[PDB]
Amino acid sequence: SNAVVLVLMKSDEIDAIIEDIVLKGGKAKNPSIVVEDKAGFWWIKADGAIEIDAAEAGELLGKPFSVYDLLINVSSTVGRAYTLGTKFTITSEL
Repeated sequence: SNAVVLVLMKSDEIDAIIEDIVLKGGKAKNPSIVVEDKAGFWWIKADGAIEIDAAEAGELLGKPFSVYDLLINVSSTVGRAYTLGTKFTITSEL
């Protein structure tokens, strides 16, 4: 039902940034966003439109990382993920 989640493979640093970056950000237009962290798994869940990228994975291995990383981390693609050459995004309604 609309509900959509964003899932990454980071964690740790997120609960910190999700908090100072999303806690409030997901508190304005966002009704209430959850923040999951699994030692190398940044799983966040929102009820609108969440953003996500893969460039970082490139600075890490610097190869298909853009996607090989989005594919392994976007596993929670639920509402698919519109890509943007360098960054993609997962949402629900059009």
